Amino acid sequence: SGIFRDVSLLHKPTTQISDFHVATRFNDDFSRAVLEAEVQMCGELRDYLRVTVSLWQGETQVASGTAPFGGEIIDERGGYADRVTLRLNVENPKLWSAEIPNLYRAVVELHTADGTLIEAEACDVGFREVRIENGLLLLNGKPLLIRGVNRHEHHPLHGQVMDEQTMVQDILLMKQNNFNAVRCSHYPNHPLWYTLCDRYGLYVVDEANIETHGMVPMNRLTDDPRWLPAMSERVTRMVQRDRNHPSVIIWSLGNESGHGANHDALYRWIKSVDPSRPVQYEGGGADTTATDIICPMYARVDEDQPFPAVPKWSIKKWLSLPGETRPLILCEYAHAMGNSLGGFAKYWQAFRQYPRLQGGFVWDWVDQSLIKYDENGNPWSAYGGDFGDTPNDRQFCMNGLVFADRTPHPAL
Amino acid sequence: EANIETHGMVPMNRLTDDPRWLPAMSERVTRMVQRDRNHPSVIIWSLGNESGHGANHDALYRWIKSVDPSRPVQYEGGGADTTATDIICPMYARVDEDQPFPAVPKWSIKKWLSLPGETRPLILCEYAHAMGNSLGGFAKYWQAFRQYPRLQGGFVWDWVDQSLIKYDENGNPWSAYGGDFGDTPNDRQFCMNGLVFADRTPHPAL
Ligand code: NA
Ligand code: NA
Ligand code: NA
Ligand code: NA
Repeated sequence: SGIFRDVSLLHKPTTQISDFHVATRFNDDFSRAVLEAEVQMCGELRDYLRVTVSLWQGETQVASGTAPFGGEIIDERGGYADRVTLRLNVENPKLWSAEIPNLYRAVVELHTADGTLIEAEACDVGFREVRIENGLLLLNGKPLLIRGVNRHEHHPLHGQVMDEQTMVQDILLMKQNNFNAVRCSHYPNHPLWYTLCDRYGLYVVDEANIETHGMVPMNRLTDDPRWLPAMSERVTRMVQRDRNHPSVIIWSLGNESGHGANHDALYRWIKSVDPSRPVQYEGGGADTTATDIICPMYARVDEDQPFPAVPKWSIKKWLSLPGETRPLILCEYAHAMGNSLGGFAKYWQAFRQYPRLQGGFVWDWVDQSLIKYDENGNPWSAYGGDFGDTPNDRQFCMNGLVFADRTPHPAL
Repeated sequence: EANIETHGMVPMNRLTDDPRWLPAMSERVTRMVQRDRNHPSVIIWSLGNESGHGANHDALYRWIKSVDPSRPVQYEGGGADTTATDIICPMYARVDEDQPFPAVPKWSIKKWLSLPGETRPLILCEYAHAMGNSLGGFAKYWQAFRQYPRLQGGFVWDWVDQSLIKYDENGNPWSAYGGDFGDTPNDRQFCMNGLVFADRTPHPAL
């Protein structure tokens, strides 16, 4: 517990930019793109107010647009007077991907008709299209093979305080070991993480901070309408914060909370607000109506695990169950506890053989061990129960491919 | 099965893609359906064997579906998963190993079930070629059949050896195969693929 992330003061003018969304559309062969910029303002509307959106590729301006406020007619009552939608045409855009993370810079200016700048905001823009077609997850028209890993925010000395240097070290190691994707383990991450993933080229699964593993029967809260407001806040605020990051390709509704009607509601909400990213969720059997991707946890390659209500089929069998057409991406597989990762080659043979097996995220990146000191002051790595902590789960906090100080294990 | 097989054509569908041969093929299909449609034991119609894939096959598939909608229609021709079959019916597709031939690949049956857009059941029209001392790996097929709901089994090739009886100078009979009658270019012992001998004595593989 504590104030474990940054604290800051922000000063804005009374007439201000309150929100802006960016969206990219493409033609069939990705030769033509249209940058969609919707800007919302707060304060008093004046006729002299204008909004300018300019797209910069490194140092040269490639597109720009200016408009007064006032959107298109929405319904019988009219349109949004405090919103403006800018459309920019880009010829032969450079596409963003983990292999080649081409980025543009978008600058949004709120200014007067005479040319006086009031306030500016900016974001990095990546041109990429994620969609599921005919049972395959496609990025820029090509089917992805996910070489992913689950990553907690953990530092052996500072606990759950994250800093830029540790994040950069993690990204470098992951890329050097042929990972191209990361799953934010069961909560939204530090804001700089998505910027770094944009710049260095990693695909990101962004997860809402919802996990009710300890309930019996695990959906007691997520099937209760009285808890719908809190869950909705946790989902909608994450989507509002992170929707402009090109590295975020998939939304996740949480982790290990069963399956409740609240999950279906929030899945539909995300699909309505942000249709440019697929939504996944593992809870309640990994193939429910609240997921676009079959995302089992620790499903085996060839052996079935028939649990009563939530069976873990083998992934090959899972693909061909009657009526099933979705792609399969394991959200957790190859538990890396200690001396582990036996049978990894079988998973990757399966991934390469089957088109609809599009990979998975290993559990997990880094051990969650903490540093203690002996009577001589020599540090040593501690796990559950070493602090006298109330009922604990001993060494199950260390499942990483690297040590807490980022030294590789042999399984890496 | 209708009495249509053009295995020896190059390409295999040279006749079945030709409208001039449509009347003959149509006779062979429609007369069989007219003769046998009342038998309860007949559960599936088949359009023939090893004739490629031609438009004539699509036409006759639709004709059968119109006249007798109470039985599914299958056909292995070119690919085993074309538009002229209700059932994926490959020939000698293996359990776990793919066989990537250029135009008509033989995927492993498990992989075949999950190819994008594929929803049909899979029943092998021929598998476990029982030539001589054979049927190794049969248990793998049956493990697969029991594990996967959409793998609904198959037909072994085949029941009885096609050997003929000849007699020596002493008059003692002996079993003969392909080239033993002086016949024009032959395929030797490939006529004997049965689980039982020609006189219906079981082989060990049975
Ligand atoms: Na694959
Ligand atoms: Na653990
Ligand atoms: Na079966
Ligand atoms: Na034969």
